[PDB]
Amino acid sequence: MVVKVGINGFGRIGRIVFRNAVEHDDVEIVAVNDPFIETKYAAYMLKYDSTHGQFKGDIQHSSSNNLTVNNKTIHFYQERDPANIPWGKHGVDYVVESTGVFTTTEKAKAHLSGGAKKVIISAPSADAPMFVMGVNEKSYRPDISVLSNASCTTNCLAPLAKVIHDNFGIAEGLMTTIHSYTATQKTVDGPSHKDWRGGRTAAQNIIPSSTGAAKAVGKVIPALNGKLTGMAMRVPTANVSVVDLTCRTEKPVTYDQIKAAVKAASEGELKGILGYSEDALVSTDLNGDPRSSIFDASAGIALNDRFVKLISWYDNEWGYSRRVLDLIAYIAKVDAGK
Amino acid sequence: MVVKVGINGFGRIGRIVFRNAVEHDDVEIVAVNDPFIETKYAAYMLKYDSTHGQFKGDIQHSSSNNLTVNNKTIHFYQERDPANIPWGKHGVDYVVESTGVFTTTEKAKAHLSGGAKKVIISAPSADAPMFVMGVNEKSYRPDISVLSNASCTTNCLAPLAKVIHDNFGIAEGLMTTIHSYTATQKTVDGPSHKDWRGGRTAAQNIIPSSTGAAKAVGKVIPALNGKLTGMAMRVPTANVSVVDLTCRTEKPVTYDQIKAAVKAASEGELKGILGYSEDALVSTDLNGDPRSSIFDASAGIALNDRFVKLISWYDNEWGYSRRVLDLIAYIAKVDAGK
Amino acid sequence: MVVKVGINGFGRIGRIVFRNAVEHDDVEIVAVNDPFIETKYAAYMLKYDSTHGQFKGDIQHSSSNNLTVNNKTIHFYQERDPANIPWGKHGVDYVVESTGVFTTTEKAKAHLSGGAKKVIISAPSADAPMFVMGVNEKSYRPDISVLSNASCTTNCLAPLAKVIHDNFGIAEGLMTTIHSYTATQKTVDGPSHKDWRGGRTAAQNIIPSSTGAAKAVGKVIPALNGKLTGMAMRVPTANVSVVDLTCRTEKPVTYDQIKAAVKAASEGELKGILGYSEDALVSTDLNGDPRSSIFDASAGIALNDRFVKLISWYDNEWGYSRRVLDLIAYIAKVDAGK
Amino acid sequence: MVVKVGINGFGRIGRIVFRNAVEHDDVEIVAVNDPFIETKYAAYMLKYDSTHGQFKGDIQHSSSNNLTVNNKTIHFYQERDPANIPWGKHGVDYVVESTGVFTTTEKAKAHLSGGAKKVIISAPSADAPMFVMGVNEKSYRPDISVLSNASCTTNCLAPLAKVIHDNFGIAEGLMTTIHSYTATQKTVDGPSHKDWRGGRTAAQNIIPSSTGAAKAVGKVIPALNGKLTGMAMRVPTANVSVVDLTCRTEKPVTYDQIKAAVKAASEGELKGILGYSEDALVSTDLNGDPRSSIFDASAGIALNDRFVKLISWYDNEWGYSRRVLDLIAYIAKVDAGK
Ligand SMILES: NC(=O)c1ccc[n+]([C@@H]2O[C@H](COP(=O)([O-])OP(=O)(O)OC[C@H]3O[C@@H](n4cnc5c(N)ncnc54)[C@H](O)[C@@H]3O)[C@@H](O)[C@H]2O)c1
Ligand SMILES: NC(=O)c1ccc[n+]([C@@H]2O[C@H](COP(=O)([O-])OP(=O)(O)OC[C@H]3O[C@@H](n4cnc5c(N)ncnc54)[C@H](O)[C@@H]3O)[C@@H](O)[C@H]2O)c1
Ligand SMILES: NC(=O)c1ccc[n+]([C@@H]2O[C@H](COP(=O)([O-])OP(=O)(O)OC[C@H]3O[C@@H](n4cnc5c(N)ncnc54)[C@H](O)[C@@H]3O)[C@@H](O)[C@H]2O)c1
Ligand SMILES: NC(=O)c1ccc[n+]([C@@H]2O[C@H](COP(=O)([O-])OP(=O)(O)OC[C@H]3O[C@@H](n4cnc5c(N)ncnc54)[C@H](O)[C@@H]3O)[C@@H](O)[C@H]2O)c1
Ligand SMILES: O=C(O)[C@H](O)[C@@H](O)[C@@H](O)[C@H](O)CO
Ligand SMILES: O=C(O)[C@H](O)[C@@H](O)[C@@H](O)[C@H](O)CO
Ligand SMILES: O=C(O)[C@H](O)[C@@H](O)[C@@H](O)[C@H](O)CO
Ligand SMILES: O=C(O)[C@H](O)[C@@H](O)[C@@H](O)[C@H](O)CO
Repeated sequence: MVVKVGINGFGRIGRIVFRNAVEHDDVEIVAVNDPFIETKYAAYMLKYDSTHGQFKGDIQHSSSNNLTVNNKTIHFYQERDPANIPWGKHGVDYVVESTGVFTTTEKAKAHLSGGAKKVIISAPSADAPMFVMGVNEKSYRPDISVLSNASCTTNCLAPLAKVIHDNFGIAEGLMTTIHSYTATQKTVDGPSHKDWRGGRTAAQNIIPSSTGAAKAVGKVIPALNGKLTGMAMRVPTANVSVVDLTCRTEKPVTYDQIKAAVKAASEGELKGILGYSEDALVSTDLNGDPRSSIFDASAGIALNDRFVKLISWYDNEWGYSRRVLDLIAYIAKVDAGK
Repeated sequence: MVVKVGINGFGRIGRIVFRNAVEHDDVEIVAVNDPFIETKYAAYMLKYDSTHGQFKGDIQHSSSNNLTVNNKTIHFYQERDPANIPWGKHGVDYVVESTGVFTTTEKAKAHLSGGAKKVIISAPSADAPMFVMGVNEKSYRPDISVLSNASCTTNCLAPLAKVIHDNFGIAEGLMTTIHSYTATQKTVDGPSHKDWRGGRTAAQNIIPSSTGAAKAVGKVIPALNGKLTGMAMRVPTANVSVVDLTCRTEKPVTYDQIKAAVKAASEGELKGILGYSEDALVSTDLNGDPRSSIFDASAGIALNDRFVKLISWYDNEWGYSRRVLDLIAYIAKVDAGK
Repeated sequence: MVVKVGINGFGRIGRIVFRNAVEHDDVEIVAVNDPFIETKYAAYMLKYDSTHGQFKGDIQHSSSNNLTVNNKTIHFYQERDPANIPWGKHGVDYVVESTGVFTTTEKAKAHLSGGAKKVIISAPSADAPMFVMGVNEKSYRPDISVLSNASCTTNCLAPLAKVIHDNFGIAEGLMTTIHSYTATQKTVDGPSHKDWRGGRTAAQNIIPSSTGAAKAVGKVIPALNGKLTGMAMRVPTANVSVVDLTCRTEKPVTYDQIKAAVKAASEGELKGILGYSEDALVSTDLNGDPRSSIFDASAGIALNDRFVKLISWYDNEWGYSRRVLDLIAYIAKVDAGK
Repeated sequence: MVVKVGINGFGRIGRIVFRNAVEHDDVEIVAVNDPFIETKYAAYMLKYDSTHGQFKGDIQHSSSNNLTVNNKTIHFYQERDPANIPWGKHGVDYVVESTGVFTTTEKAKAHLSGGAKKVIISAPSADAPMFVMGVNEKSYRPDISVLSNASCTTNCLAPLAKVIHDNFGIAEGLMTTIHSYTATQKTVDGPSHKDWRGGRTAAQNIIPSSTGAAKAVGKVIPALNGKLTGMAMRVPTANVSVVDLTCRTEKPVTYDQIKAAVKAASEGELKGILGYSEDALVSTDLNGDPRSSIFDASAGIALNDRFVKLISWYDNEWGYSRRVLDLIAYIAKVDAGK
């Protein structure tokens, strides 16, 4: 029950994974690596958060490169190469790979040479198996050393798509995610040679963007392979995003049957993963929501019994970070006594 | 060729209609009414615009309630009741009804008692006939005294829907407009009892909202009646919006055939109404664009030869205001020698 | 110890006063009046807040115009005229006047005819006596029926000015408040004939504005009468503001002596009113801060031992609302057994 | 009269210098270097600007690394080391150093080894002489090879300070610049270990920041050495900033005398550098303004005849870029026949 975890990349996801982990007893963070964030600086970035407010616990700078958070010691490193991080020195079993620059199996596996046993990439991967809690975590096997928790958008769309497909079938679906800007964007028009639109002033523009999240649902849900795709629109909010899923079902279904199916799943097998609301929600109301997907019943609309537009919110930082921790706890039980 | 026009409601639409009218010779603005905007105040609101920059022409405060703009005199009024506006005193033939509070035929017809001959409501109407330039203006008849130019969103969606339906048929379509906030929204959480979400902080929220624009296309294009609906997402930008149209076609069509059809229309019968671009556009690039609908070829995506997502921009202020003036000029020729 | 309070104007201040009152046992809210907010709508505006997050307690719609919040019944009214509010029917002793349209003694006194005993205007007043907790509340006398809690800015500047003047003397001071936009501003360029700049797009502009807050300090601190003035700059944030006080002292003083004096007061007589920080704060870090004034030691700067620039934050909604409740509790003890 | 100019760093300043240079005949841009911006990408970043709108001229991609802008060929390079840029190959005499990473004389002088004769650093320098057009350009001597155009803020404050000091004397002054965010800031809370506050979410925060601009005025105006300092507040606007100068004069002066002195200079020796307005301006009204400093007469305020707060706007991108070109043209005439 003592799951020792390390974090590589103390950014938005790394710090919010950290914040949720230290406020609970299911997982212990023992080590953090980030070459661009010194230990005293890390304490400040943890204490003060523009999006999620001040850290509630207690923080102390104990030694040169240690922090004491809630009477627990955490060692910090500044290694640019993951192979140089001594995870095994402190008994790190599971590493959260949240840098954004080690998303392939060949790069992420460098944590294993440092003593780590499992690596969980906090992003989609070109070749590592992807998992979405509540959709396909039971397909995990203990022989898998490098895994992916997919993207925030996939974690929003896949639980919803599972409910719709299981109950009424998805013949075809097209998705738009209206998505808050992120750390990859620019404050003013700047270089983004791999994504020209993505370099434009983040808080002044609606910015079309590509995403693999809808195609990735066809990997976590194989029966939907080739039946979903979509795109993204980056808009001037700093956090919280929303999925807009236009799909044609296989069976006739009313919008009230869709609502009831989602509400049923939200209270049953997908409790804590898929939420259901009928309130007049706006994006700030979902800031800090721990679910992966919050279905907005009153925002969607149906054209007919076969063609519907479904709206589901997600805090792209908070919900996804909790899934990382949920995934770590799940595979920790499988690797031991399941 | 001397079309004398009056404007009721010197707001976003009223001032941008005014700005585009006085910078051309097709239409003469002679009178303006707004009880909440005095004449000296009107000069300042015309000169300085947070969205479209400074007025390029010359402005003078000639008398108590007159302005001289580009050597032309414009009289201003402060009447809360449209029937008390003496349009006929200065020969006003066509009135732009841009207050937002006289959108019914029974209310808008009050301008006729003041000497006006035709009223053009700058919004959808519950009962006045709606027109979209490039789609159904030829259905106008000179016996129509009160008419509507529909909404900005309908003026974006209808020209695009006409091209798609004429070439490949629209079996069904679902639309989302990612829309800049407007004057009906609130700076901070405030009362909006007719639209609870619409009262929430405008520049901090993604705000789902209802819209009749997609159903209204079925009125301007009768063959599409009942085949389109949708919703809106208000986001923290001050101007420029974008339509996201997910539709199933009647005939197999590739995305390249869709691009070519739109580009063809943009250079032919819909020139100046429907635009076509392949550039890496973001919303600020369309600020000041005179078209009603700018198709973004590289932002859309197709799932298959029958299911596509189409993206089209519109400056919800500038393009719509030019259509009002285009509509006035068109019906002025019909009412005289067509 | 049972202070029965009513609220007129269920807006930003009215709802945040309400939220802080019901979460404590010093004051009981029993009645609320707002003609533009129905009872079921009031529950939604209380539950969801774009700035301060979701309401933590429990909310129920008990009858036609009653809410049950934390097992306490609150009656709601929709009266445009304060004299028509039956405060005395439910034993309302103190009324929070937070509409913004009854700031004079002659208008605010209308609550007295409805059964209320004291009225506290949540804004500056042209003639009602103004009070700032920690500065001059001891000058209150039980014969005063209509009083003002001044403005948020005055509540930030006055406690700081008191410390500086008491320790080193203020010979002269000039203040700028960089202030979040508020409900009086517009989402896009709109009519504001009493303040032309104030009508311009709120979240796209730095907007100079007038303020009486610095002169008002000379009323709450009479020795500073005529020695302070200033102005405001409205900027695109939805909450939290900061005072920038440039002053010449009467005695030579180093910046470290200023820091120590403020820190001393923050731990002594001004505890809970004036805060002190040396951290690298930005505006969101002060969201929800209960103090009236949080001195930012590392942000200020001194030119010499007589000329200094002092920086102090304030949550213009949260801190001010707590002062209203603090003021009610103080005068309730004076009106009874002091 | 043929001044051949090169640009190092095709960013905000580099592109806006370029845009203003190619639209005039005083200066010819012949070469550009930026390793992170390819030639085809450079054309797109030039054509579309989120802040200053679309480029008005004509752009063509002529060869592999050439652009044709207004029938003029411009060669582009991708060299990380300035010494590897072959400026002399195309006759580049003057180089605009606008990368932000070569601000010292020892680093900026690397352009000289590539064939360049003069280097103009588009920022303050630790050791290169700084110049402000209209204040001290006549102190330039032809033996100076590496020079600085100071910062945008210094270019706003120095012309104003010169007028005040020349007419009434500045005994002491404290400055705050309310400044738009820039490319050095972050879209969301990110690493900024040299400036902790500067890493926080740019468009959601008021962010205190240090600046040397006020002390730098004491270098361009030696008589003011040690009499001015100040700080900055970064706020959520993408462009346009404003200086707030609180100063004590040496002689009694009314605010009307200050207005008249500034207006006089704006029409005389500082024409085109210092502007004067009495209109109800907000920040967007100054977007694209070519002046270095636009005095806002109605926004400032005086406490007494010796203590005043002065407000002056500046487009931190557009005005500063024009000064770079003005400085190049000035020293080009001095280096030849003055
Ligand atoms: N932000 C979101 O909403 C979100 C949601 C889901 C997944 N993700 C994914 O999580 C990853 C991180 O995203 P983010 O928003 O937290 O980014 P971020 O930029 O906020 O954080 C990345 C962190 O990595 C650190 N880092 C950089 N190079 C490093 C190295 N060589 N070794 C160690 N640390 C290094 C940086 O200093 C920074 O602290 C990306 O793959 C992203 O796509 C992001
Ligand atoms: N803003 C857009 O993007 C947009 C686009 C298309 C259509 N429209 C429609 O145009 C109308 C106006 O929209 P807007 O954004 O310009 O609104 P706005 O609030 O900016 O302007 C409305 C104007 O009407 C004036 N007014 C109010 N009552 C009046 C009265 N009794 N008599 C005369 N004038 C009066 C107001 O003072 C204000 O100047 C609405 O119907 C709106 O839906 C708006
Ligand atoms: N917002 C701030 O930061 C702040 C800080 C300190 C003081 N204040 C002062 O508090 C007052 C309210 O400010 P706010 O920001 O809460 O405004 P707001 O517009 O958010 O709220 C005002 C409320 O008054 C209600 N109201 C209007 N007319 C009414 C009437 N006749 N009877 C009853 N209720 C009525 C409105 O429906 C609304 O709910 C103003 O005087 C303001 O200057 C505001
Ligand atoms: N932005 C303003 O308002 C402003 C005003 C006045 C002065 N300045 C100064 O101008 C400089 C640039 O500021 P900016 O806002 O344009 O920054 P920016 O980040 O927008 O542009 C900097 C450019 O430099 C390029 N670059 C980086 N390394 C390079 C290298 N080794 N060789 C060549 N090019 C390289 C980058 O790719 C980028 O295009 C800074 O010194 C800044 O302080 C900025
Ligand atoms: O799946 C992915 O790649 C991401 O989650 C993606 O959907 C978002 O980060 C963004 O909106 C795409 O630009
Ligand atoms: O057609 C309409 O009603 C409007 O144009 C509408 O689409 C927009 O104004 C908004 O996005 C809907 O809330
Ligand atoms: O004292 C006052 O009048 C206000 O508090 C005032 O300072 C602010 O509301 C605003 O910044 C001024 O426009
Ligand atoms: O002079 C300087 O250093 C800069 O111009 C400076 O004033 C601004 O860039 C910013 O507001 C300071 O953080």
